[PDB]
Amino acid sequence: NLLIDNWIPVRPRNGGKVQIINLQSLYCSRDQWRLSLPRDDMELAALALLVCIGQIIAPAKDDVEFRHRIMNPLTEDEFQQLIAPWIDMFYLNHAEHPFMQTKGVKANDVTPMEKLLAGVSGATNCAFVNQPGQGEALCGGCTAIALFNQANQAPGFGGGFKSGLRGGTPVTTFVRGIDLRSTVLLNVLTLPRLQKQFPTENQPTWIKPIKSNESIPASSIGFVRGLFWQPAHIELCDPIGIGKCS
RNA sequence: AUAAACCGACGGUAUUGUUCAGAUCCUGGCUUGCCAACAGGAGUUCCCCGCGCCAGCGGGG
Repeated sequence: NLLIDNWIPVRPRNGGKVQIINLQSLYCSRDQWRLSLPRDDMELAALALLVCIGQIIAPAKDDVEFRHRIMNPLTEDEFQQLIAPWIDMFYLNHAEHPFMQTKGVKANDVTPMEKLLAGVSGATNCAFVNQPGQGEALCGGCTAIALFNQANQAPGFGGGFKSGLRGGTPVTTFVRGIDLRSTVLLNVLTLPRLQKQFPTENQPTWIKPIKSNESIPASSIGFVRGLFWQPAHIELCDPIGIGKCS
């Protein structure tokens, strides 16, 4: 679960070794973190995920509170309160509503993980210029990040596959902070602006599925359904045991 | 053994056809190259040779 267990790849703001923390450790400490992945595009995909998460779990009621939470980390009790009604929507492996997935996908073959690795494959020259086996075994964090990247920044897999709400390959622009905690909070719209931004079906595509060949008025989409939009029918396979993430 | 390694930008293709540079036109007038002068001096020629009066005369290279 993205709200509970460790999955966030960080290292100290000016420190060294990578450690995998959880959302609570990020929101409830004056520790300075910065995202750390081998790819800048995945670091951005991760931040986008974090921001979209913090957008639904803790919009400030006003600018006064907005400035307060930035300078002051929440307490673990406040955090648990806020994440409580959302735990149900952030499960990777889940019975009826897997995170950004769709149970019951009819496919003759199993798609390799490289197809979510945005650029490792996609062109006829990729197999010649890129290193093989980058997607043989992806950890939980990278998998979610990759899924979120495909739905937002990357183009569709091919014919019959749709792209995100902003279209194919949009430019994402976030306000930069001093550390990871501040940056995430800095990009969360306060409740008033949130209402002015979105004046609907406010349930995800993996809980309230999209109907085939249906026409959807853009105004009929809730902000959480849109932020976590999944234009593609994707279903993860059963994972494997302990080892290095490729 | 380095965003490295392995690794063609490739294949075909007339720039062609036409066209006086042409008519007229002194380079022209003047102007010593000039003064002096034995082609004479100087016997080296290195050999072989034959005949002398020892001075010098000959034939071969």
